[PDB]
Amino acid sequence: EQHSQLNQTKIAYEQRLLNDLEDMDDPLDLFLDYMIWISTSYIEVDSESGQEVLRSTMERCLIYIQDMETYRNDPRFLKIWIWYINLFLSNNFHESENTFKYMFNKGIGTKLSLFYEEFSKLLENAQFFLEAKVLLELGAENNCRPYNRLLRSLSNYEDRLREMNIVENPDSRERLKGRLIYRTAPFFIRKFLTS
Repeated sequence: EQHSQLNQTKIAYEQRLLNDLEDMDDPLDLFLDYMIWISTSYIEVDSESGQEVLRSTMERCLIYIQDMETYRNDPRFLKIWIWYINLFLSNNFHESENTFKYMFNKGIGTKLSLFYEEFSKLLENAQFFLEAKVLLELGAENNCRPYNRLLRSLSNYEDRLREMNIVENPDSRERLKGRLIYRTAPFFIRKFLTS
């Protein structure tokens, strides 16, 4: 009874993606509605199908919306990228970093504090300690919003740096610059396009 209703809802959303997206003012909203439904209702009943459908839907969303310049600094869009990285790329630093680099190259999220906070966190966890600091400072120099929160994120990070006895001896900036040079789209994007 529940499973059947859930399956009809899945097909209803899939049809809407085919029929309705093209004419929408806010096509991102339809993807968001569907992803929220999958991650709550659908995955609670069928975790293995739900995982696959969530991953595919998120990839479709990113691919469909990515070349629409109007969405470049939409915080809702940014969050989908970061959810994707966290859910699906967490065991893969290179693909995670490549995703952030691809976004950076396309100007996705580059005016939003969250982008720099999350990208810095990735580098921090990977022990690129001073590159992670420079990335936060880069966000501030690009006038990213919310600005004050970014400044507090940087302050808290400097506190973590002191707890590990870390200071410079500008190579960290040049090291970050080297890390930021765009090379290739992440594999999940390339695989989607070729499939």
